[PDB]
Amino acid sequence: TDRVSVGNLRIARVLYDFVNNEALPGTDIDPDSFWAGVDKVVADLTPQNQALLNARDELQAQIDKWHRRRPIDMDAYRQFLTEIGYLLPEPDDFTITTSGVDAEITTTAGPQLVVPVLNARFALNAANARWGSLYDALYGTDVIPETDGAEKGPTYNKVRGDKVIAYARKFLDDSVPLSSGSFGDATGFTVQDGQLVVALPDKSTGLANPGQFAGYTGAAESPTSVLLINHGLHIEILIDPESQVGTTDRAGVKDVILESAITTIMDFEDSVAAVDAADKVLGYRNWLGLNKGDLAARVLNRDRNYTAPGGGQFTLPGRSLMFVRNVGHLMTNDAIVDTDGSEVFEGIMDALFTGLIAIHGLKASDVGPLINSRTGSIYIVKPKMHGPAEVAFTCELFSRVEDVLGLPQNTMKIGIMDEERRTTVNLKACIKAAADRVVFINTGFLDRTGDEIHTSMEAGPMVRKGTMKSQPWILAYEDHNVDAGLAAGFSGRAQVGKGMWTMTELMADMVETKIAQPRAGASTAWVPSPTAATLHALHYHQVDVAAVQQGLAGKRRATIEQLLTIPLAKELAWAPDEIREEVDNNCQSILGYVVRWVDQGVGASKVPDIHDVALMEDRATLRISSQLLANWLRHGVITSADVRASLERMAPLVDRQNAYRPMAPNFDDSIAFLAAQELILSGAQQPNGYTEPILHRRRREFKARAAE
Ligand SMILES: O=C(O)/C(O)=C/C(=O)c1ccc2[nH]ccc2c1
Ligand SMILES: [Mg+2]
Repeated sequence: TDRVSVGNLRIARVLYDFVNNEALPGTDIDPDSFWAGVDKVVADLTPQNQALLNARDELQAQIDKWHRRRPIDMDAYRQFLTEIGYLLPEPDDFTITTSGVDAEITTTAGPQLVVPVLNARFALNAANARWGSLYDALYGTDVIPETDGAEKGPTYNKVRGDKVIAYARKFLDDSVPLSSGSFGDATGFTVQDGQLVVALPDKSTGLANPGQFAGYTGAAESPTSVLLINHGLHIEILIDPESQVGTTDRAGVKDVILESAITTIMDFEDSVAAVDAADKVLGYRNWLGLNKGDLAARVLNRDRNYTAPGGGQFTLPGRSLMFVRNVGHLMTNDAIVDTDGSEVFEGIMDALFTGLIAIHGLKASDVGPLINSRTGSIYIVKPKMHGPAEVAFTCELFSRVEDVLGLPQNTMKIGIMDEERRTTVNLKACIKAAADRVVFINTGFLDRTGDEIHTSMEAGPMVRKGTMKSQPWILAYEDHNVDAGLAAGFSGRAQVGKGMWTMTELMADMVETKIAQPRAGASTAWVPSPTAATLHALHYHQVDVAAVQQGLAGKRRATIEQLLTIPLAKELAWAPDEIREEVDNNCQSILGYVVRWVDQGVGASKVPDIHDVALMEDRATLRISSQLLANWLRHGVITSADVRASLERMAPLVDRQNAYRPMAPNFDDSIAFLAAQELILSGAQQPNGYTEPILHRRRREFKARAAE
C-alpha cells in the first residue's frame, strides 16, 4: 500500500517522503546511511526497551500482591520495596557535568511554556512569547478585578486601563526601584551619559541600582523605549505619547513589555493526539518549521536590537529557547512496522526524527534563517520514566542517534521529568544516570499522582482528587526534587522545575499563588499560555531564585517515609453526597477530554469543568481521574451501575458545553463515550494506569469508521 522497505523495517510512505524531501536536505547526511541507522538502532535497542517495560509490570504485580495480602506498616513496606529492587540504594554525592548549554537554562530563571506541536498557531505564539505585553495580560484577565467601572466591554475602558497602568507602575517600583520617588509620578525618560534619568514633577532621579539599566531604542533624548533588567529578566518600557494609551499616561508610556517565556516545550506527548504516521508527520513538519525559522500561518519574530547604555548596538533573542518533548518508553506507533507487522517503539522513533530535525536549529541560512541553541545543544524532554535504568537507557539511545546523525556525543540534552514514583524515590540515581546530558529535573505532579494512585491501587480507597495537592506524599515529593537538583549542582547549570497551572481563567489566583514555586527554589515553572507566562514573569521579579537556592543547599527536607506515605482515605471518610459529586466530577472531566481526543484528535484545549471553570489540562489529568474512579470501584466506594449513571448524566452537558458530534442520547454508538467508559472500567488493568493504549486504539477506530 504505502510502506517503504528499509531493512527489517516497513516505513509509512508519508513518513518516508517527509523525512527524505523535508528533514534530510541541509543536514549533510546521506539519506541512506540514515535509514540504515534507523533500522540498526531500532533492531539493536528494541530488546532493552521491551525488557524495561517487563520490569515495570513484574514490580507492579509484587506490590499488588503484598497489599492484597494485607494496618499498613511503614518499616515493612520500606524493607519490601528494597528487597524487590524497587528501592535502590542512594549513590555518593556528585555534581553534573553537562556543557554546551544556553544561558536560558543554566542561568536565567523564569516561566516555561508548554504547547502542543501539532498546532502551528499555538506553536508560533509560544515561540514568540519570549516577550509579552504586561498591559494586555493585566487588562485581559481578572488580575485587575472587573468590579464596577472596571468592567471589560466591547471597547477600551479608561478606568480599567488606569487600573492596569497603576499595577504596572507599582511593579516597576518594586523591581527597578528609584533612588528617590516612584515611577507612578514620572513624567519623562531620557538617557544622558549612559545613566538613565527619570523626570519627576519636582526634580530628577536615577535608578537606585543604575546597573539595572540595560539599554534603549531611539534618540537618547526622546527614546522610543527604555530597557530595564531585574533578576536576569528584561523589562521594556515602550514610550509613545502619540499613542492611544500614550496620551493618557503621565510619561506617555504605551506599554510595559516583560521577558516572559524564557523557554518553551514543543510537545509530542500528553498535549497532542497523534495515533498514526499522518499525525506524527504534521507535528514533525511543525517542529521542522520551528527549527528552520520559517513556520508560518503570522511568523516567528526576529531578534530585538538595542543601544547599550553608551552607544554600542547589542541584540536580544526574540524567541523562546525551544525544547521538544518526545514520548516515553511505553507506546508503539504503526508509522513503522517490522516484517512480522509489529509496531515500532514510538520513543525510539521520536529520538531519531526530532534529533534529525533539530540539526536545522543549529545552522542559519539556506535550506533556515533562525537558530535555536546558540551553544550547539539539542534539548529534549523525556517523560514517563521509572528508575535509573530507564534513564541510562535513554542516554544510550541518544548516544546512538547522535552516531547516526553525526553529531558530537552529548549534543542531545535530556530534560528529566520526575513524574513516576520509581523515579522519585531514586531521583539521585536518575540524575547520576544522566549526569552529562541533564538540563533539567521537573515535577510532573499530575502524572505523578496517577502513578501514586496506580502503584497502590490494591491498598485501599484513595483520597479525592482535590485532596491530593495537600497530601504528605506530594509535598515531600516537591521538596525532594529540589534537594536532589541542588545537591547535584543544578544552580548555575541546569533547570529545577515545577508543574502546570491549569486554571486558565483564574489568573489573579495564579498571580497570588504560583509565587510559591520559585519560593521553593525552582528556577522554572510551567504555564499553558503566552499570557500566563507574562503574569508568571512577575513572580521572578518578586523572588530572587538564585538566593533561595543558595540558602537551601545542604538541606534535606524529605524522608523516604514521607515519600512513601500512601494517600489513603480514612474510615467513614465521605458522606453519600460528596461521593456523588466526586464521581460526577471525574466523569465530566473524563468525558469532556476524551470526546475531543477521539473525535477531533485534540490533546489539549480549554475545557470547562462541572461549573464551567475552564481548565486547560492533558492526558495526565485523565490518568488521574480514570485511575481514581477505577480505584473507588475496586474498593467498594461506588458501583458499576453508579459509573454508568454518572457518565450517562454528564454526557449531554458536555455536549451542550461544546464540527462536534453529540454522545447523547446514543451512548454505545459514540466511540468516545465507549472510550471514556473503558478508561474507567478497564482502569486497573492498564499498565501503570497509562491512558494511551485505550485512547490510541479508540482514536484510530474513529479515524477508520469515517473514511467512506
Ligand atoms: O504533570 C504532568 O504530568 C505534566 O507533564 C504536565 C503537562 O504535561 C501539562 C499539563 C497541562 C497542560 N495544559 C496545557 C498544556 C499542559 C501540559
Ligand atoms: Mg506528564
